[PDB]
Amino acid sequence: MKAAAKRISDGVYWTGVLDWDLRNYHGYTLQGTTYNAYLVCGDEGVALIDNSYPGTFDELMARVEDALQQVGMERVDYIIQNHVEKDHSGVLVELHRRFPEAPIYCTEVAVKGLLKHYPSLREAEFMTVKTGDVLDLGGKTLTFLETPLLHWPDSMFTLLDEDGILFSNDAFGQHLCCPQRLDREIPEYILMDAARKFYANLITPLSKLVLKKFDEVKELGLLERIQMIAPSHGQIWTDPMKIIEAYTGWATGMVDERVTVIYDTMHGSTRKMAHAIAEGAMSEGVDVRVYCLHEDDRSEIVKDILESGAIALGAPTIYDEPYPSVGDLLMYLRGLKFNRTLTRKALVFGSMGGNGGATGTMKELLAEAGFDVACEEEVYYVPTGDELDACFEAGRKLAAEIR
Amino acid sequence: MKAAAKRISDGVYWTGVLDWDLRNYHGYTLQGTTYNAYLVCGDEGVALIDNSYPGTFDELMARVEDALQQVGMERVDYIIQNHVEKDHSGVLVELHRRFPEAPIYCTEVAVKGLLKHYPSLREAEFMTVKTGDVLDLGGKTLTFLETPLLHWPDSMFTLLDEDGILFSNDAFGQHLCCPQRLDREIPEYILMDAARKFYANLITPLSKLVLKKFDEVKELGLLERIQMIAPSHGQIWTDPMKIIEAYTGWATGMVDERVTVIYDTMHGSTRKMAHAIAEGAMSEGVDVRVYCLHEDDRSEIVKDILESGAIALGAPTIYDEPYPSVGDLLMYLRGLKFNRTLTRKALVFGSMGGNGGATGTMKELLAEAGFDVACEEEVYYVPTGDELDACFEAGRKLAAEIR
Ligand SMILES: Cc1cc2nc3c(=O)[nH]c(=O)nc-3n(C[C@H](O)[C@H](O)[C@H](O)COP(=O)(O)O)c2cc1C
Ligand SMILES: Cc1cc2nc3c(=O)[nH]c(=O)nc-3n(C[C@H](O)[C@H](O)[C@H](O)COP(=O)(O)O)c2cc1C
Ligand SMILES: [Cl-]
Ligand SMILES: [Cl-]
Ligand SMILES: [Cl-]
Ligand SMILES: [Fe+3]
Ligand SMILES: [Fe+3]
Ligand SMILES: [Fe+3]
Ligand SMILES: [Fe+3]
Ligand SMILES: [Fe+3]
Ligand SMILES: [Fe+3]
Repeated sequence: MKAAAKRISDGVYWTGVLDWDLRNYHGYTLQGTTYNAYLVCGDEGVALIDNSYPGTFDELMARVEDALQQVGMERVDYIIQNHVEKDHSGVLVELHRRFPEAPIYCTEVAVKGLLKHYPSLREAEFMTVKTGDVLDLGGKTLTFLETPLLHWPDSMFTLLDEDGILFSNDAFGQHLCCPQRLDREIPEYILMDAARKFYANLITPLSKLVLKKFDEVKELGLLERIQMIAPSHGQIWTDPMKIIEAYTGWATGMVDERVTVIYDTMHGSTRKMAHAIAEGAMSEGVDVRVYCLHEDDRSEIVKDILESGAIALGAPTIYDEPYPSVGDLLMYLRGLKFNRTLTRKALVFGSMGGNGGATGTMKELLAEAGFDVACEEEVYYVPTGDELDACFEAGRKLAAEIR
Repeated sequence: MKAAAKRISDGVYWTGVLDWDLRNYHGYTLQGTTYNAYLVCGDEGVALIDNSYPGTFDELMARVEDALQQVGMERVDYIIQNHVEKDHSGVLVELHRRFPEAPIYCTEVAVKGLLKHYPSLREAEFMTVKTGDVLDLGGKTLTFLETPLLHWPDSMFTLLDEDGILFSNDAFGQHLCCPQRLDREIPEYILMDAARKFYANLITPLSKLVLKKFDEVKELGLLERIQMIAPSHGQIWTDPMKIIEAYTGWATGMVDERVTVIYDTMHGSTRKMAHAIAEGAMSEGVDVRVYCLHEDDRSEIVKDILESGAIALGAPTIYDEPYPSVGDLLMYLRGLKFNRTLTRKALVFGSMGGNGGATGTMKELLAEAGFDVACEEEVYYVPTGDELDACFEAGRKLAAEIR
């Protein structure tokens, strides 16, 4: 197969897979992604860091072969698995068959997870690693750093300290599929919006552990030595402090003045309320976003929630419950635990035809999910002018609190 | 507009609207529907029972006009509103303009409902009716029967005594849009499946009240005189006992032997578990359906739950929660209160990568929604043959139970 590797540093090559076609997975929408794998070539040893999704072996191997031919070397001597997730371990079996002599370097928890995914690796050679362990490739050394982060219990960072490259698994990732391999070769808006979305959807509940990981990195004296961050998806950071600083802001609740308004409706009354609420919020000079659960994906909604000090959630009542689509977002938000960054304000609202129940339900669930539920607007059927004014004031007040 | 009314009985015409294009509304999918309005003409007066969605006046008016010509009458004398829902009252304002001298006949609760939707009607002449009130058309009497059923407070039935026709609002409706008007003119499978779907999604939580309403219809001695049921959507029942008996079955929890399996998945492990459970259930000779939340609507899923004594629900864990799509289904089920017809058995299942939590949550929420959660199959990553055998066995045991 003809597929080229990309030299990223001396004896270090990107040898990953471009997934142009993926649009939706893990609960998340995207316009394609990459599975970044890296070939590190020392004086005496060659290490491959991570691999790719099942069925992508030929492409990954073509790039590994090209890299090797570029440096004048021939085998992979070590296979490194910073995580067990199938889009980074999906061709491990094929890799093991191709390089039978290569030990697999990973954490002890990764061994379990890898063997449960791929039982035929019962026969393979593993080298479990712990924080501070080293693999010497001759003139280059890889140091391992466990990053269990509660819910990524197999994960680790690999540090190449002579190039100052951190291979960070999914941390600092973004779902982007570009011909350009580097952060600086694409528009900054695109780069940061994808990085933002990845944080909101994947790192939010881990925010405390991420901050703790940063302090440990700083304590081992590895941070003054980051020249580059090579994540498992998307662009390589040649400006690692840009993404570290953004992450620090996201983990600590640094937001601009923004209110995200989210609703569903059947007959339009909750929609009118949502517009009046957004109108009020706008009058206070804050940024406003409006999403409709009928149309909009949860992963885009939470990207904006990350950057918002306040939200408004509205749905009509359907047999004592909110419209069922809010059950999807509320469950997601209960997993994301935004209170770990900042306990954002929440206004709940909706139309109803008799006994209601949706707004108190949403209050219950928003509070459990770590929002500070500020108040409510509940309307019988179609709102009147006065009721719409009341909606405008609710949004104005909500915007005023987060200024 | 050219559009013909369909003669149904002597001096009784269907004058509704054909909505070919509707696909999704009220949380519900369909392949089109109708808004059935009915013109009833005595020797002296003419009543119009219900109307149609906003913007559909021309079609309704044209059919009304055609009907008045066929009977040789000049105007609608009485406007009957069985319910306020905009599907059925959306051209009331234009009807009031067309027939200024016509009172509006509805329940007292319906007056508030109609005023909140249509403030201009604050001028209109209202004639509130309660159970057992009569309207005489001259050789044709309409008898009114309130049908609040807790959550349809504005609703009523209108009975035409001499012909034995029950105008049953949304009760006994189906979302079908055919050129044929009567139940016996279309395939029985289609008719009953649509009726089933309509009951499952719109009536389930009202089941005990439905049975109380049936008792009252019998107690007023009106059920013996029912020759025909004319609902607000779909086909007219020339065989009214057919749908009455099916409703009684659906309300009392009458089911054939059936398990509905429902799941979502990211990497396919929960799917392997869902298929094993399906195979285990099939080994016991019971019917099985398998739905995937990524693809299938909540309204098709609950249709089959209605007909099932047991369900299985499965999903992977993401940050301590079930995959978010189950939050939508679970919240819907919470509205529907299936335990009001029958407490069905449930099996929760799922694959996880660490601490899990999805099966715990799903067990909790299903119990809230009134299912008897009898078994829990949780697997770490990809299931072994033995773990797949245990899912098969759990499927088998669930099936055995409901025999
Ligand atoms: C399927 C169905 C069930 C409903 N159930 C309830 C209910 O249990 N309680 C209630 O107060 N309103 C109920 N409603 C009435 C709606 O909440 C009401 O029409 C509301 O004004 C809709 O707001 P929207 O314009 O944003 O869709 C129900 C409506 C439908 C279609
Ligand atoms: C975004 C993400 C978050 C996850 N969080 C958890 C978690 O919190 N706890 C856990 O046990 N597994 C977690 N998992 C791992 C999956 O639950 C595990 O891979 C499982 O086997 C998926 O099953 P499936 O093949 O049906 O998709 C997570 C996976 C992803 C992609
Ligand atoms: Cl999805
Ligand atoms: Cl070789
Ligand atoms: Cl929907
Ligand atoms: Fe994956
Ligand atoms: Fe990844
Ligand atoms: Fe209720
Ligand atoms: Fe409606
Ligand atoms: Fe209706
Ligand atoms: Fe957790």
